[PDB]
Amino acid sequence: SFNGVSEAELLTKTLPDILTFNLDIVIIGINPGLMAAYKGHHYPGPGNHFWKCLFMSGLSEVQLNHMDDHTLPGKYGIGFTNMVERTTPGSKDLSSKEFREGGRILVQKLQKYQPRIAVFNGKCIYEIFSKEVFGVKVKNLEFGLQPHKIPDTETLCYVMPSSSARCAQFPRAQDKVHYYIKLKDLRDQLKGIERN
DNA sequence: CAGCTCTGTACGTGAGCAGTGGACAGCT
DNA sequence: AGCTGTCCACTGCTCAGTACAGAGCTG
Ligand SMILES: O=c1[nH]cc(CO)c(=O)[nH]1
Repeated sequence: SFNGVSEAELLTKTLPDILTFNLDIVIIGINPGLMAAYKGHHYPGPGNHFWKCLFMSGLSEVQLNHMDDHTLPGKYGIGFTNMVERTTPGSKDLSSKEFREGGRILVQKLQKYQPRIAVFNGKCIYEIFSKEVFGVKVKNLEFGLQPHKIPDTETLCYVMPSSSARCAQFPRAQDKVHYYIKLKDLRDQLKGIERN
């Protein structure tokens, strides 16, 4: 029990999006974990690498935590949402129909607020997104920038290893910070390309 | 064959948990 | 000196996607 709160109550709770217009980066998670539904803030996981990586990469220049997520769009130009809204312990608990439904809601949200870069916090969710939205399944899907903008916009697609610490192939935040740094570089290259 | 899809399986860190016990002050 | 309770350092866990092999297919 999370301070008295049963796991049953948490499964029903949802995590509110934090979206505005003219954002640079929208961090797209998979779906709310237990701690996320409890706190009502994005990536509150004590082990989760998201915030540490936001700092080590200098995307935030100050060590923030989940409580500051609502202050991100104004200050740092970063917004939050997920592929699937339903709260589950994580990943494998969701169905294919749920993910693709989420993708529809997601691609819809993306072409509304249209940020500069749609950041997929997880390879898995982009595999589903790419196949559904772009009708394309590539043998060797790689991290980083993707060949397709979300339809009818100029929003780019950028994929990173999931900030979850369950990922054994990237054991530490140091092992993931590289993709955040190139995300920051991508952002800067886009701001400059526009300012020209 | 060879390719394609889907399922299951295995894998490293480090934060936080309960349990354990050593240090130690306040007693009698 | 012996007793004893609290405190706390430290223990030994557990647990928060991805790559890939192979099986069941199809071409
Ligand atoms: O990739 C991720 N990691 C963690 C979460 C939530 O805790 C999420 O939604 N997506």
